[PDB]
Amino acid sequence: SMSVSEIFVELQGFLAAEQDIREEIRKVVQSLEQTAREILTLLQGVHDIPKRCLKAREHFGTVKTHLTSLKTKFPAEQYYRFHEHWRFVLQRLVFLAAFVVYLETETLVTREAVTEILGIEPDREKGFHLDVEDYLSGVLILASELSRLSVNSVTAGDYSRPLHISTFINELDSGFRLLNLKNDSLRKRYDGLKYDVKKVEEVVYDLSIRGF
Amino acid sequence: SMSVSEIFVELQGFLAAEQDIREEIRKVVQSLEQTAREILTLLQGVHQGADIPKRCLKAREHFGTVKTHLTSLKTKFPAEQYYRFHEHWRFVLQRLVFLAAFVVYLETETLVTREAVTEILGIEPDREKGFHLDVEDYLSGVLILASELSRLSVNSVTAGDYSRPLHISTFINELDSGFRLLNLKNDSLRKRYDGLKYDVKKVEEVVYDLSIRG
Amino acid sequence: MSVSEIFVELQGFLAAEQDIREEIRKVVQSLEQTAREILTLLQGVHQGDIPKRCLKAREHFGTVKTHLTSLKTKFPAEQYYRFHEHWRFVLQRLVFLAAFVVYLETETLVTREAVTEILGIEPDREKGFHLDVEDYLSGVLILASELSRLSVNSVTAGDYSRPLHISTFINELDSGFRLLNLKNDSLRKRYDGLKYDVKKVEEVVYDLSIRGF
Amino acid sequence: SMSVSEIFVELQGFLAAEQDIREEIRKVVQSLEQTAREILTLLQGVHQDIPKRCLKAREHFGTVKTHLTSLKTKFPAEQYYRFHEHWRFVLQRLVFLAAFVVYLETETLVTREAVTEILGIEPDREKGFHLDVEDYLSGVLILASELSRLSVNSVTAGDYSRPLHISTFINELDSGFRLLNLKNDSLRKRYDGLKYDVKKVEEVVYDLSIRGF
Amino acid sequence: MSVSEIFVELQGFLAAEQDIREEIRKVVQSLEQTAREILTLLQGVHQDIPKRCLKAREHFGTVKTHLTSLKTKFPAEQYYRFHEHWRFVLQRLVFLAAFVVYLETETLVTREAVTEILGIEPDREKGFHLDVEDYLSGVLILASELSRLSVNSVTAGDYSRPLHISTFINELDSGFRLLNLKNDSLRKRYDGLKYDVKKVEEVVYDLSIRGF
Amino acid sequence: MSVSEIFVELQGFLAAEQDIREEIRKVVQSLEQTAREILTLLQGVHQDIPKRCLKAREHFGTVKTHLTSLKTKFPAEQYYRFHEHWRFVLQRLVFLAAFVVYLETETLVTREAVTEILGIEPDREKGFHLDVEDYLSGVLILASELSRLSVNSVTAGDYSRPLHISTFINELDSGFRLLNLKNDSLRKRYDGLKYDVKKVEEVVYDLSIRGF
Amino acid sequence: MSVSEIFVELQGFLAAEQDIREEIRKVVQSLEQTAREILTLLQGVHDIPKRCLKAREHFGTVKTHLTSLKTKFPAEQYYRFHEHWRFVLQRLVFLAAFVVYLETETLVTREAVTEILGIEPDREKGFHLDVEDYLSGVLILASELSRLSVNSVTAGDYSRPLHISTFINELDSGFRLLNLKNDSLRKRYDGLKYDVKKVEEVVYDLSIRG
Amino acid sequence: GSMSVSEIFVELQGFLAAEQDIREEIRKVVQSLEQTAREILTLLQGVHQFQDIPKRCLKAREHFGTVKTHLTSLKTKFPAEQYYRFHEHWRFVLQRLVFLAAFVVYLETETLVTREAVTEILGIEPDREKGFHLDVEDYLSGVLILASELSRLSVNSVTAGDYSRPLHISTFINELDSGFRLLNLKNDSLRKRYDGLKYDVKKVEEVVYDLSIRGF
Repeated sequence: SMSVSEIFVELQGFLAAEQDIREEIRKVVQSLEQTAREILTLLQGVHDIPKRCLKAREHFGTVKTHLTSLKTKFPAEQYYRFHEHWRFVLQRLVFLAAFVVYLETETLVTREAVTEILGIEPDREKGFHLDVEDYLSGVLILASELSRLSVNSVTAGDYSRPLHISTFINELDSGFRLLNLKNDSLRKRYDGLKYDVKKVEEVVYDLSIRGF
Repeated sequence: SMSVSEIFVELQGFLAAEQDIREEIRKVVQSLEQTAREILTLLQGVHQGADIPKRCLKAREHFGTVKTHLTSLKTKFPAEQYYRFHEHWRFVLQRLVFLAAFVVYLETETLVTREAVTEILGIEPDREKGFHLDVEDYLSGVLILASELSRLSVNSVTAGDYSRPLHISTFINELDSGFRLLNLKNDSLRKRYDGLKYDVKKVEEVVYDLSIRG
Repeated sequence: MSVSEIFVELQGFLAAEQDIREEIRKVVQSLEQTAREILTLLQGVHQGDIPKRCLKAREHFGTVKTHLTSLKTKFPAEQYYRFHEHWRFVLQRLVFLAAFVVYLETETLVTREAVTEILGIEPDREKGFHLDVEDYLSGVLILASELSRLSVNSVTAGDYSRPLHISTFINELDSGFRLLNLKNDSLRKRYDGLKYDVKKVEEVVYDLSIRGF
Repeated sequence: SMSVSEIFVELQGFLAAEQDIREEIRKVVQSLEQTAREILTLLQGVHQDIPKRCLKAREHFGTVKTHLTSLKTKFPAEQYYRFHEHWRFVLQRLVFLAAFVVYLETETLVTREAVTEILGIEPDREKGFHLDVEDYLSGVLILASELSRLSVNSVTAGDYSRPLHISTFINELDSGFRLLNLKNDSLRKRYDGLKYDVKKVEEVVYDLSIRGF
Repeated sequence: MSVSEIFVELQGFLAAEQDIREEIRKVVQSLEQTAREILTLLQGVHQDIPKRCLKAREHFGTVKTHLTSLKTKFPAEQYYRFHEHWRFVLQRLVFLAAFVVYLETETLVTREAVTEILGIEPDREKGFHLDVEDYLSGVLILASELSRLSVNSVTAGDYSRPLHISTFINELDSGFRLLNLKNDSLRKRYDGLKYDVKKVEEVVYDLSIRGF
Repeated sequence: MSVSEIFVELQGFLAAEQDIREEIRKVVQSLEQTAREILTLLQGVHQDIPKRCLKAREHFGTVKTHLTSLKTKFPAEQYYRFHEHWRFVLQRLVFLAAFVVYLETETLVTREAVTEILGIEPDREKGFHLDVEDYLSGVLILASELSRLSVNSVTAGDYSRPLHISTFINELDSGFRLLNLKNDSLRKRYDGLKYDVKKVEEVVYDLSIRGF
Repeated sequence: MSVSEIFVELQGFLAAEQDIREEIRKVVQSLEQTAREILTLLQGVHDIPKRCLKAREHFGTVKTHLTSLKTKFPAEQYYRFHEHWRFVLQRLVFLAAFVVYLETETLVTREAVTEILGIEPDREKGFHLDVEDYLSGVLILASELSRLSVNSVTAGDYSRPLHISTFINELDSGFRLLNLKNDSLRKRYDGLKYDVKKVEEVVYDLSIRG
Repeated sequence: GSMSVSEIFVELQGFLAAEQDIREEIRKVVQSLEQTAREILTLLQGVHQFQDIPKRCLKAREHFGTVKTHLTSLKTKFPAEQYYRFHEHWRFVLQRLVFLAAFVVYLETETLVTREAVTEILGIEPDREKGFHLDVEDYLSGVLILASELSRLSVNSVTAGDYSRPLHISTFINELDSGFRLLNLKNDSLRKRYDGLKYDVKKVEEVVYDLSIRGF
């Protein structure tokens, strides 16, 4: 036997506590997004590479700290309750992590490797996980970056990179065809990959026909 | 060092598994939504020449069928991942809070407490883990109640009951004061709270029409 | 076969199909006209002799029967669903109008099969031109909106009893729709409209009861 | 009269029945779309042995035949056009992929009927699962865009002869469509895309000629 | 002719056409001002009407003037070449003409009567016509004004006018149903009429259930 | 007259007009087909030219018949009320005629010469005219066709034609510069001409740098 | 001059210009804040002479800020940097007009608005109040008054709406005189008819009650 | 005194009509300008077909005589202090003129006309003078238009057999690109148009490349 007023003062209790957790998260995500912009401007200078990748990995130190700081703000089991607060930045980081590995190794960073770069735990560890959907978004962002690098690369006199970028992006595309995407955001962004494919293939054509 | 091909075949396995989980969820949500429609049609007979305690007993028997579906639903996804698949049952869970609050109102002229809703549904309270009742989902159901009550207030007078509207008016005015205390943030919830003022207005106006008559 | 030859063949097939559609359009124009006439006729009820109008109405449905048997001659009966979209709008109007006449006469919901009979169509067990479930339901929702209007207009004209019957009727339709688990989007959209018709009609009755009638 | 309640209870049975039909179709279409995705990755490897890809490809068309026979069981044959939209997309991809194999084999445009045989479907004069003309032409339009892309990649791989064949073939396709008097909007839309494919392949050819090939 | 000579010629024709259009514009500004004046004057009824209708009919003297002036600006047989310049104001004037007639007579001005008020010719006479489509638009705009008037009428204590307006508007609605509109703008504007019909019948309802 | 009566009259006028429109469609259908055929015929040149040019001109016999036929379908003085029904096909026909004339004589068909080939009248004879905006539209279409031809010409090994097409197109560009364009569809299409100019200029560059 | 010299000079000027713009924004932030404060406290009407007084005290803060704003850029270049303060200046016109309406049930004249804001008339040079900015303020006013009309009712004041009706119908009659040409302004003018309709309908509701 | 709504609005109508008249007067002047501008353009663009340039450069400077008269004419139409209120009316043509001025100077001296020199060619005043100024944003727009015209020229120059011009145009455009790199552009029209420069840089360097691989 609780009156409606008692019921609502109780609820106000819970809501204020939940609201506080969300505010605490927002602040850390501010810091995360700034470090993330910093990592981006840095890597987008490639448009001395090993130097940028070294500088960028120093910056993932700062990400590791923020991420451990983030886990402190909310209860581990409620990851998906507050997920949308950091969905954007976390996808950028996957992007930037993959981008670094691509510039170092011409290879696609494995999902587990991305967790390790960021701090963060794999699926079989509980506590802050990396979503399959967030990883794939980061990879599609990568592809758009790479198609852009391909054109700037011919600009700067590098005529070998675009051919590697071409084969790589065609790999990603075959990759996605294996998936039967259902998420709308994700099928949307996948639709953009076909334009990146087209652009990069056309860059290599331009190079093959030249000199002749 | 996995090739990109190898990476993707792996993800496909994961994605396929999750998608089957979501398809299994949907089918139980169909069933839940049906039972809920059936509990609605049943209680909404109160809007005609209104036997109420009869309606309230047949309704509570159907909550048996709800308890059963919810037990079945828990079967379809891992308990800890409630918030991953929550959106699939957000709608019907809210309807079920509404329906439960509606039954409790008709019996007792009172607002069912959150915990009592969980009991009616065969769901757990917060300190028990496994399938929870969100605060936001509880509140949404209450707002849908308000709208159903304002309608009832009108149909009440038509059916010759001129006392009920008075009761519904103070009830609604208490819920309004209730939300006042809350400093709402969720956008879907603040949107729907904006609707409660119209219900408040409609009910007060019913009461005015009554006081003016004679 | 060369590509050229393949395409001269196709042009043959599309030309034929385009002729069927054009033949369909013309008859649907006549149908739509007849439907508009039945509508202006019935809609007189909004000023306050109704059976007069249902009677004039029914005659026009003689014209409807003609146009429909003429429609059946324009396309092969088994391809009903390939050309359905041409008459979707007018068939839904006609269901509305038919239901509207029956309501005015008997205060009841015309059965799907009685609509078929009134329009000179065949039921489901008879093959050749059928009345979709989805088209029937659309016409019923159109009726609900027309009746909520009438309920208002009825009070203006001094009839204080009709609105009470319209309220129970519409509340019955609402309870009917609840049973269905709608999937078609157009139809779910339209169903969302019904709750406003319900509200309007319930409020008319309130206005009457609170002033004693 | 049948009361509104009774009418609606009846309808609910019909709607549930139709909804099961559609859900049975969706499942088949998933498998179908998968098989088609596999066929596609398989043939898209040419963008970097051809007869080998064409053999493995037609083995998968086995899987396709079994899925479409499986599909005809899910709905009543005479109702093709009512549930057509469920498989529109994948049927068009299948035309494309069929056509694509035939091009790689014989440098020619698969006939519509040939596409029928390959899929284990019936031609127009047999009753049951048909291949629309409109879906056929969509598949061929899809083919043209694949070929224009192939023409480009063909050059980078060092094949300077294939682009010239693709050029005349695409020009034949463009000639063909000009014969048709297209009326369907989706189709007219996709036809507008062909002129870009034509332009691209004629420009590949130009790039090769001024460099003497 | 070389292409040069061809083009200098065409520039001549275009400049000519350009000037005809500009002359049309200046008159149409005058027309639109006179129309605005007639509107403010008539729109006083929302707060003596045989006075308003008089001062209004004097102004249609100024309208006749501008229209005869409009005839001199272009070749009469090319009406539809430059019709779009005055389409707006011609429909306003139809509306204003119909509005005056309604406040005097409670009736719908015929199209031939509107032509007379404006100093325009009827279809059987050649030179400046009044389109069927333009007439119907004016009538649609009239319906909206009358639905507003119905509401203000109640506020000012006149409980009879709304009854007449409701009958009128229902007659117009009956009228349009007979038409098989094809023009998009016109079908579009016809869709508006159902809201006016609704509003007006509801005003009357409000009156009936309170007894008037 | 009652409103009822008024509208029953207007439906009559609307019906007669809709009918005129329907009759125009049907002949425009035929016209559009004949126009497609002349095109398929002429576009063979992208792989015996005076053969095609002749075969074309006999097809303009069948357009002459379709245009005299169209003049049957509406009252001559109302040309601009029904203009939008043949705007497309009229412009294609301008194009096709100019195209023919260009292949014969490497020159721009004068506007009056286009009127003659179509069996229509000049501006000084009344009855079915050729709009200046329609002719310019045809000419701009021609320019696009010619830039394509310039490319295909090289492919078929003709290394003189592009130089002719290049000065031709440059003359057209100098001509539109004289006009002060106002209609938007035409100024829109004029913006396309710069690309054709660029295309053909670069074809010639290609040729010059490899010596022809 | 070589091209690099020319461009290093241009850099000079753009930087200077960019500093002027940045100095402006910081003043406009302050301005927009004090404006929100004048609004939140006036919309409290949803005791009036007290509110109108506290409101006029806050315009003190506005005068100082606009004086401060004039120091950030050369006066003759008013229209170069006008778009930075277009929004807030129109809000202030609205708020000024709103105050004057609550006080006097009348339409603040343009020159009275300059006086309230500590701005100069057209015939003085240095910081002016645009005719289009004034008209936008007045259109904002009409929308606020239509909301006020509805809330006035819920608070039991059944005479105010009738005043608001007459007022807004006056405005409408005024705009009808204007031959607007600016698109933004014509766009907002189209909004006025809805406010007119709303207010006339509130009065309707009152006359038929009950 | 104190005014009714009606009185307020009648006054405002006076001001609006007056401003609209100012705008209408500006347009008529701008038409003239735009025509003179087209003529200057058709005259210079003759270079795309070369041996005769200093003649074109003179006739062109003759026409700038007509431009100066129109602009002195334009300044009468509106109050000098209100430049930015009516600026958008002549933005387009003023940028054209910047281009056409910069173009003649390039053909004469192979140099980038200084901003003040263009003001002198148009009969306008420099920044320290008050009355009709040349915006820095408009100047740069004209320079960008120049770049695209020079890239076009580069290509046609090769066709006409002049293989030394393209190498001059190359270093020039590359100097332009280096210039903009120094500016921190903020205006969106300008940053959009800058984005086009990279295409003219690309095309002119490609021309240079084609030349070198054939020994020139």
